Amino acid sequence: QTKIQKYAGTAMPYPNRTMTPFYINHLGRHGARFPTSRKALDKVEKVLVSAQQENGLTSEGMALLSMIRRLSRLFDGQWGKLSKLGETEQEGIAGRMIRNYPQLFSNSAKIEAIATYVPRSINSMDAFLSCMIRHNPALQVQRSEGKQYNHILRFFDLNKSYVNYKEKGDWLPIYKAFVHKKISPVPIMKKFLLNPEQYLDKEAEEFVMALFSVAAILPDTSIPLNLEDLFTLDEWHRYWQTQNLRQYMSKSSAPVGKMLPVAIAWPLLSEFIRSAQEVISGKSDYQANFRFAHANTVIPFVSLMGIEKTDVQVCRPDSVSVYWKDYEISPMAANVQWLFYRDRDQRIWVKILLNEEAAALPISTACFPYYSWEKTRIFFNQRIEMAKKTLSVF
Amino acid sequence: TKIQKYAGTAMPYPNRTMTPFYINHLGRHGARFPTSRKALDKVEKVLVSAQQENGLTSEGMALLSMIRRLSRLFDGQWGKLSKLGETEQEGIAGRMIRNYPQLFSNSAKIEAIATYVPRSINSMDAFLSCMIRHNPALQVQRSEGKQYNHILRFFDLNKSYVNYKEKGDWLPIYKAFVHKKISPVPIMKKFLLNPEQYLDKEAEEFVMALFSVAAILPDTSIPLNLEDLFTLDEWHRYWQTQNLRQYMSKSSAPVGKMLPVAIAWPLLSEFIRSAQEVISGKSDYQANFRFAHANTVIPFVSLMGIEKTDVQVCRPDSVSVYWKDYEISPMAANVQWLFYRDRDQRIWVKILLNEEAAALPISTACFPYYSWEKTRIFFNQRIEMAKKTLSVF
Ligand SMILES: O=P(O)(O)O[C@@H]1[C@@H](OP(=O)(O)O)[C@H](OP(=O)(O)O)[C@@H](O)[C@@H](OP(=O)(O)O)[C@H]1OP(=O)(O)O
Ligand SMILES: O=P(O)(O)O[C@@H]1[C@@H](OP(=O)(O)O)[C@H](OP(=O)(O)O)[C@@H](O)[C@@H](OP(=O)(O)O)[C@H]1OP(=O)(O)O
Ligand SMILES: O=P(O)(O)O[C@@H]1[C@@H](OP(=O)(O)O)[C@H](OP(=O)(O)O)[C@@H](O)[C@@H](OP(=O)(O)O)[C@H]1OP(=O)(O)O
Repeated sequence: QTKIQKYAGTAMPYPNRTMTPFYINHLGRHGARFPTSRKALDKVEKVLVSAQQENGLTSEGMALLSMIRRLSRLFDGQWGKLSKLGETEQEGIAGRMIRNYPQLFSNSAKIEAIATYVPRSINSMDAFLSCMIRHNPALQVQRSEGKQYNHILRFFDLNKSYVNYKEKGDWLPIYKAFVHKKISPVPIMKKFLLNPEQYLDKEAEEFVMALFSVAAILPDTSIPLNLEDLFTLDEWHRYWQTQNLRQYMSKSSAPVGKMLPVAIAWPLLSEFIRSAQEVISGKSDYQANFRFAHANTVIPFVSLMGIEKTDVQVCRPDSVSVYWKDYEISPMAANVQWLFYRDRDQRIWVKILLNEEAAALPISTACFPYYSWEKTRIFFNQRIEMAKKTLSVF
Repeated sequence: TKIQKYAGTAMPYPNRTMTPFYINHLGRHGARFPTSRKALDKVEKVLVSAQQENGLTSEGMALLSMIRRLSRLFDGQWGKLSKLGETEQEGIAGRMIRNYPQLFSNSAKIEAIATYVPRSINSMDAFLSCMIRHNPALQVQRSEGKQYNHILRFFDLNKSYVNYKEKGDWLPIYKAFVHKKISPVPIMKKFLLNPEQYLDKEAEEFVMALFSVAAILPDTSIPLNLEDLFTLDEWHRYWQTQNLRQYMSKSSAPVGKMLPVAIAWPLLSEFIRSAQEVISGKSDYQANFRFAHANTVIPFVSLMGIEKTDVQVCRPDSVSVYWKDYEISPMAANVQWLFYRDRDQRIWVKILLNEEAAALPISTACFPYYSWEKTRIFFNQRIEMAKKTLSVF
């Protein structure tokens, strides 16, 4: 996975991943998608279509105005859709799971899927379920979607306090200062604009952030276009750093968020344990529980489990880039899997996969990546209570 | 450079470019000459036998000559700290002076200990001379010898550990990993004619010996490369075997039942003590330094539980993914605890491994800065975990 791929952050595409378990517990962000709003593509368009009128585009400028006009037609009626690469990212995840754990899904295995009400959550579910059903049509499948799992998969919109922190919160003054410190527009304008001076300093940054925006998502759409040549590997690096810091402060352990963005996910960590505990006892015959949602679900959820490095509390804004990497945690199609195993002697082992790679918890095990479930369920129970007590503050 | 990392614990120290009141340090000595003529001897005898039999390739002969010259260049040098060794210490020292000059200012007192092995006495000397160069007013105490065996050479004093290290149950595991990972005849096709006449046992002993020679040459300051003797895939495969061996006999592999790690608690206990004394006012050192060996740093780091450096990996083919000896014990590998005293007078501590902030499985709100109380408590827990481990042996 290349540096420029990584600098896409949460817009990065899901990377390459070319005994038996008895239960699998899963949460997945939808795969590669289209841009969700024409906001960025329009700021770019109206600036460039201004300069052209005034006869003030560079040659590369008309180049960019071309593509942009193209991408406008290629994005028509597609806003928010999951992309063909998303369909593929999900079929691969599920395909791999089925090759890895065939016994788990053989015969009349019962599985269960939930998704938010959001069309591309549901298109993910369907992508996932199709592969499984075509590999084994004798699966038993419960499929469901809707506002009802909002408290589980969109808790980040139900918490009045978080909502307020996120809109007019304290991380904002730190993010704006960081953007001005890390991103100089004036070297990027004159690439496309004759006389970039008469553009306001504020509008220049509005334009250059929209431009990074348009470029960064472009690889997730499966369109042959590609605008990474727009920027030097260092512009992409500085830009990534302002967004890695935005994801981190609005959405994870940034000490400015006082743990509030992480705590709001305990309803989901709890359904995760419920789901499992029900299978380990017998109030559920489910081989699997799949859940499809969003980056805003995954990020706080991953931090609340305390998967190593994701819970890090870092006080210097420029250090965060070193210890917290959002393309590590929440690429496109980012997924958490718990795989439960019952060994000879009847003891339970859980293995946690972040994006199909073994995760570490700050609890012991003489059998890594396999942790004792007793230990784990207790550890997570510590985290949940420790989140309810931060939310009590609010 | 991936080739550099595959030297494993022979990889030269990587590139490294408010104020604490105390530094607690432990350093592996710098890049050194090979400590034994044994790999060089094996290689030579095999190619001398080849050429006495007309079994040598063109490149075969060019390796024989190379090997002969190296035997002359290693005469009397076995084990000595190399010029690059002196330098990397000067670096580590230089960088800690500049980052923390208030701590070494005025007549700061610093204490340095080394083990009786000359290469780690020279390492000390190089570190310390830079420190005195920059501030001659430093109060310096410098000692070394068998007196420190209990904390710098514990991998020799434990009777159970030595048995394990020489005939323990990691040996078959290792010997079969090398059998699967290392495929000789593609590597000796380059140096010998009819390389498939060589018995598999001797074929591996020579390719092992010959890797081991090209692994160390970059530490000797001898302007003579040898990575192109092996493809990058042979270096990988070879690194994995050496990485398994180091992990399994020196660190926290299940096969070893934490015994390779437990034997390091005297070192950890004394770190905390030297820090409690400075913190209490009993001592008033600015810094303690200690110069030992990878066999010291490996188990000491794992015993601290620095992140993933003590994973206990069930399956041997997975060890390279989760535990990398070149990240832990490069040449002149080192651990620093820097102690800070904030405005409420609480004591923070930041742990550096090879000069980069390490993570403890405890929690903190101002990472990399851990609460000392929380950290002292956690370490003492490990130290009692290791004592319980050593009472079952
Ligand atoms: O791609 P996602 O769904 O995992 O995260 C989106 C986020 O989506 P949503 O869950 O609030 O509908 C928001 O989308 P909208 O409110 O515009 O519908 C965010 O705005 C969007 O950020 P963006 O509009 O700058 O692309 C999130 O994607 P992100 O987490 O990569 O920033
Ligand atoms: O922190 P690690 O060493 O356990 O994993 C690194 C990875 O290191 P390596 O084992 O290939 O030397 C690479 O490091 P470099 O080749 O840049 O020296 C990866 O690039 C690095 O990803 P990053 O550059 O985005 O930090 C790995 O860290 P990661 O597993 O947290 O992504
Ligand atoms: O390089 P070090 O000193 O930090 O560790 C050595 C180890 O040396 P020592 O601590 O027992 O004196 C052993 O050396 P000797 O008993 O031959 O003096 C090991 O044999 C040596 O391994 P090697 O013979 O394959 O070079 C250790 O270095 P290593 O940790 O890179 O393997």
